[PDB]
Amino acid sequence: NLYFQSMSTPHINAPLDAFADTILMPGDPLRAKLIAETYLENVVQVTDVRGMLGFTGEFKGRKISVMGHGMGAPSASIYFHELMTTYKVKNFIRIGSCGAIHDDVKLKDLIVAIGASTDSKMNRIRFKDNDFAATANYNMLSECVNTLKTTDINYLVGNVFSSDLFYRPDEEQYDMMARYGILGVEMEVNALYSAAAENHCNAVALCTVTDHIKNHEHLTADERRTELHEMINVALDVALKLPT
Amino acid sequence: NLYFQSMSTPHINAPLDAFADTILMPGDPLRAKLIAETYLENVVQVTDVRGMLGFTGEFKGRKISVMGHGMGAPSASIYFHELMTTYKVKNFIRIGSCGAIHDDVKLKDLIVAIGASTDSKMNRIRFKDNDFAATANYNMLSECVNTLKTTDINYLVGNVFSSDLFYRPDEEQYDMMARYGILGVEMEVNALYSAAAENHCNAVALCTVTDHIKNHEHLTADERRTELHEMINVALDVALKLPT
Amino acid sequence: NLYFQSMSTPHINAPLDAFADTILMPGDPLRAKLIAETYLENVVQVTDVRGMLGFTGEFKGRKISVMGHGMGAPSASIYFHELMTTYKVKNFIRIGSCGAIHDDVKLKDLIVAIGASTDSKMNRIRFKDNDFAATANYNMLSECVNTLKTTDINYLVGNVFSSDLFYRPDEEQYDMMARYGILGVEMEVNALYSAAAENHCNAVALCTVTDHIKNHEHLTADERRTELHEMINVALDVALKLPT
Amino acid sequence: NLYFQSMSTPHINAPLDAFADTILMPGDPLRAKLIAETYLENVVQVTDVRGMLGFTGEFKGRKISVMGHGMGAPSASIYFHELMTTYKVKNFIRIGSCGAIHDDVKLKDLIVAIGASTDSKMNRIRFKDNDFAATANYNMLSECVNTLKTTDINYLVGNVFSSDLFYRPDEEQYDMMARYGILGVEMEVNALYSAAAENHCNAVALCTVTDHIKNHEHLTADERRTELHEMINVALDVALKLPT
Amino acid sequence: NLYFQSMSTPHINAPLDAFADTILMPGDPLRAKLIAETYLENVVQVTDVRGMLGFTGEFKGRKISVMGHGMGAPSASIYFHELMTTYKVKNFIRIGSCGAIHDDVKLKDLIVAIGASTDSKMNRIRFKDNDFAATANYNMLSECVNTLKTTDINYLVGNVFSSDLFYRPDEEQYDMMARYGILGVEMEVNALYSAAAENHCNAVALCTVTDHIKNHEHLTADERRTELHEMINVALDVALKLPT
Amino acid sequence: NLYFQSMSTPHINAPLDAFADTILMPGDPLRAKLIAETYLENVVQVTDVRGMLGFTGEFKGRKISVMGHGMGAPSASIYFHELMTTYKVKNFIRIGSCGAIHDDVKLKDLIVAIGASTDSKMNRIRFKDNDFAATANYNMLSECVNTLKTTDINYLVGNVFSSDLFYRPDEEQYDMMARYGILGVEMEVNALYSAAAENHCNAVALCTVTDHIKNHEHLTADERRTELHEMINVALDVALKLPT
Repeated sequence: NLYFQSMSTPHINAPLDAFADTILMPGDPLRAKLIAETYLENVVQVTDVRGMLGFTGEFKGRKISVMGHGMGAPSASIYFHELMTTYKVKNFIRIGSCGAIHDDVKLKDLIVAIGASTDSKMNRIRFKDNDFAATANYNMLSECVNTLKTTDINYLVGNVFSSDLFYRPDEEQYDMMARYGILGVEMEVNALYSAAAENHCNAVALCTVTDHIKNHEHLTADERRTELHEMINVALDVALKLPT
Repeated sequence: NLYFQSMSTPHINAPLDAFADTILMPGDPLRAKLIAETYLENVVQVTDVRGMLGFTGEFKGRKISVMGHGMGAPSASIYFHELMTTYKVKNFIRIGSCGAIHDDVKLKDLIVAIGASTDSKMNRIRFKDNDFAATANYNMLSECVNTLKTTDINYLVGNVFSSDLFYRPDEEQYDMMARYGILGVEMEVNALYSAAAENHCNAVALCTVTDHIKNHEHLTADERRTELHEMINVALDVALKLPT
Repeated sequence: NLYFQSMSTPHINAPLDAFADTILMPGDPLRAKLIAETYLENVVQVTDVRGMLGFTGEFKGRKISVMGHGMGAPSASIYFHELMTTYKVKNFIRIGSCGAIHDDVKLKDLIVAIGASTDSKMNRIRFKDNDFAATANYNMLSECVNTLKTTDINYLVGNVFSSDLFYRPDEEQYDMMARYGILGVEMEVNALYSAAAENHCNAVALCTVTDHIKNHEHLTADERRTELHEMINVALDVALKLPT
Repeated sequence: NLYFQSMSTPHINAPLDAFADTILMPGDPLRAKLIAETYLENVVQVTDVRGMLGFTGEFKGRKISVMGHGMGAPSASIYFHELMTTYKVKNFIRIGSCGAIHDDVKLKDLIVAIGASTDSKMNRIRFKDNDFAATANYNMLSECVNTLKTTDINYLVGNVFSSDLFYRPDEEQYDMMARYGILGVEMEVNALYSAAAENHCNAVALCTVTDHIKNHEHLTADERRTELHEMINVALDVALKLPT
Repeated sequence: NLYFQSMSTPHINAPLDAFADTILMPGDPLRAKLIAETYLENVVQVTDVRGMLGFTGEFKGRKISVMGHGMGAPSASIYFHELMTTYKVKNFIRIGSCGAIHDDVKLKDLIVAIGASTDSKMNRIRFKDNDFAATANYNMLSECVNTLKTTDINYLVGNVFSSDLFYRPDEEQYDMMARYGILGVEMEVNALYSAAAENHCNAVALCTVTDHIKNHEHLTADERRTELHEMINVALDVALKLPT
Repeated sequence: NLYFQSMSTPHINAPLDAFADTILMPGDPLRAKLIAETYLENVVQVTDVRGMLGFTGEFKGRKISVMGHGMGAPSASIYFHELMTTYKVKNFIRIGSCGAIHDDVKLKDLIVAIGASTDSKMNRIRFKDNDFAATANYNMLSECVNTLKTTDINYLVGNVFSSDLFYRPDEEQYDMMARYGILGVEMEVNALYSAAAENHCNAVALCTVTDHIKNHEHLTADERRTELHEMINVALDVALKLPT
């Protein structure tokens, strides 16, 4: 069975057995490396195509993977597709950052995304120009909240907006987003939840409020480190509670 | 203060104080009447404009309202808007029915809707042609699941599709919906969740699988009665657990 | 032939023979009841599912039906579909109300709708995203005008706008509608004319200007009663002139 | 007042007073010439920019104009705009041809267009992506039918589809058009009715069924001449009945 | 072979052999006539249906055709389709005019169109609602620039915007066009480049800046004559360099 | 001037002076590194945020940069925006790969992209839902062709399709693309050309045909190396010919 022994994907160079059932994914592959090296035991780097580093190790006796997805729906969707099909990964926790768009949401809040609005056309293309509701797996959402209830993290459970556009002419659309309940803006949650729906996989996303777009305030580099730690402690706790 | 003493809305003829903080809404105003008369104590019919009956009574010492919303997003949205603004209702439980579109979903399953896809243009109009994620309030979603865990009801927590179209030429779009995880098809959940987002209100929807569109099977009238009872016992239990 | 003897639809509980060839439909089922009880002889209530009351009686020796369609295109379309197929009703007169959007249109004007613009996606879905022209049956339109010429009613023959949205943030879109000739705004005319086109049925709509959105003026309750009477006298006169 | 004495438009080189209140417009400027020279007395050619010939003469003591509009909505709209503004023409009769798309419509039928569907984006651009109902002036529509009732012409009063596309890969969309009541396909009626709505002008369109797209049959050249004559006799009769 | 001996198209009445391999097309058929009569030897008028004049003659020993395409994408597309199929014309040079929308572009500049944006729906209809890039044939583009380098003409190589709308309410969209690099506005370049893509034909467009929409300035009639001459000298030079 | 001395962007950690006027960008940052280390002299790695490596060095006495842009329009657009604004880079050569969709295009062909179609919504969002023509800078396009004419590379100058979707259900849309002249499919050319239009920058893209989607054939790893070398020799030759 050489064809299968040597099987990989165009964007991942891991052998087929290399990933855990559960994966944590930030956008930044260097953050994936920092996470794996800091929190996991017996770590192996399993993929590095295009510098998109992925790792598998153990946490408290459970196999866990960590890998970058890159920026934006089209990049993220490629890795989600390949992981959910070829590599048979089941559970996905996006560990992200977002920008707040209203003073009621504060720097250092942790958003647990029930759903994700978007300005991508990808779902319209696949879904006959209907509005696709991109939502989290309930069990993973609930596990996140149950872990968070045991912490001092200020968290919010609601919707994000996943945009193709990092740069925009002005803040007018941001005010409209806030009017209709959007808690923060980022780029890959809608893609994760949509890919998970297609592939019968389970997904949730945590997004630290690292920047306040409306208030023009930003966490320091050190503050980002602190809040990353809070989010990873939560994510790993959730991973440990998922069935095997 | 006569103007306020006599205030009402064009589609609701209740005085301003007439509703509870929490309302159960089926599509059918006669079902609202059956529910109020069966389950509530000290019931008052508070509105009847256009035959769209609404009621307020008590259950286990808590004030509860029950009212019909009619069929389809544009009808339902009118009542949601008026209730969430003028009448200051906070919490909404849609108590609905849906059609299943895949053999994995069974007649008598109870769908707890995390989100709702749609084919309405209403959100595109209000949201600059972006994709609006219409999702449930987490706390109400979780309370539903926590109540359901104490029962023998077969329930599923996932997405519905809210269509403007009851009648369609064929089942092709239904197969696409199922491919991407849609559990059932109905008409008003997306509108409820979208109105709740606009108005900072809290909403969830329960939908009994009363019909299987793909399998061509249907609950009997008596079976519908049975499953209605299961859903109302759950909804009232959730209402009692909500803050006051 | 028991299956046919007992045939009905999910939203109408009338036997198959219960309706006339010609039906008058307001949105409000209680208005349908008022009309039937006031103007028709030998009246039978033939349907009451969801409180959506329908009636059949006689006027000047001709069988006439009257029934509510509910609010908005998706609700109205369901009843139109079921009436035009299962119950084989041929001729439809929507007897409605609308809001004016320019001072040239006056309270108490009666709009005879040649056509209906819309913001619904329903026609785009069925019509390959083309612009569907939703227009009246000429013979019924002409009969309306020929009856109206024998009265003192101030009437206008032109276009309405059928919206999914009763509530809007501001009057900007209303000014655009008026710029391009829209005479009034309501919710179900486009659906009626589109269903009639699909089903080879004949339709027209009369809409009393009961409210002036731009001028912020409204008919009194008594004035609404008066203008209803004028519209029903016209509609019944038209029904009597239609072929049998 | 030299600026006004010499005023014209970029696509019409007539002095400002040169047109009648009522204009007949075919697509083909050579047909406009044939019509003017055959039917009108005291004819003057008033414009010839780009070969788009226009004429003014008298019929039975009334001033009448005749001018080509060219092919397609963007060409036709330019001439309609300039005529309805600068030259203050009030009444417009498009005298056109169309292709039938169902065996129920016959070669030599004359379609009187109540409305016109389309695949142009022009109205969506001007009308906030709503569906604009492009319909005829009722009085002109009724005058057409009243004249036609005095003839042996087989006529139909209903909807046309105005397409940007003369050439299409196959007849699939044509079958959809017929399913929803479209009587014939042409290119400029929607533009005429939309321009007339914008400019408070009065318009109607007559379209001879000269070709049957579905049946693959075509009028001979001589037959086209015959049916042109029938349509012009009707159009001129209608023009004479319009107020001055 | 009488059927082929007598073959023509509904909008062109030329025999099948009547056109050259290379055609120059302005919008205005009278300009086509002026060009043919001024520059070509041994000229024959080969078509005149609807006044849309076309000609074939010789320039410096090469056969060249010249013909009008009319105004707007739907008119132009018909002639392009018929020429590129039935009449087997290979090379197309649109010789047009455009309006400038920014002070950096000057009256008398000659725009060589690499590409053409648009507001037509025609490509969306044919191309599954994707964005079709309508671009020039490289070899013809390069030949244009190589000829222009030998002149004193101020030329620019970039993008035009082909609109269905000659008349617009204001200049807001024009400022957006300029923000994103559009050099001038006209109506038929996108259609030419799209038809050429469909039919494996080779196309380029030259557009004289005859009007400055933003600056409100216009070439005189005599100046238009001068710049026409410059453009035709360039176009004919390019035609002579194309393979046979 | 410390604020400017220390200025950088959220996705690039280079000092402001670190880039050349001209940059070569593949998707893969490891390919950028291979290119810089193989072809450039005096190389400095100037940025490495998120592993998105960029470099500046010299080739034949000219400063040249090389940097990865990541996968897909939203990722690529971020780097293009930051380079074209903050870092004042003027000239951009995308050095990419694409998949062919028709047997007429061969493995190892080098496509020089005049334009790029797309299925992204990004341009529709910024451009009022018009069709934006995303095209190359003519001078850079011509320099590419003039260099290629001096080689044995089989090259084609035409259009690519830039998709958000790497994975699709079937090849139906690919056949439509080929019908209308698309030479290959990739993900970032449209974004590059659109960003360059916004920012008055100059761009071109070369895409090696490394895979044939329709024929199901693929270059070997060694063959990819060979064709990369051919493309870089061309790109550097073009960079040397650009003004300073």
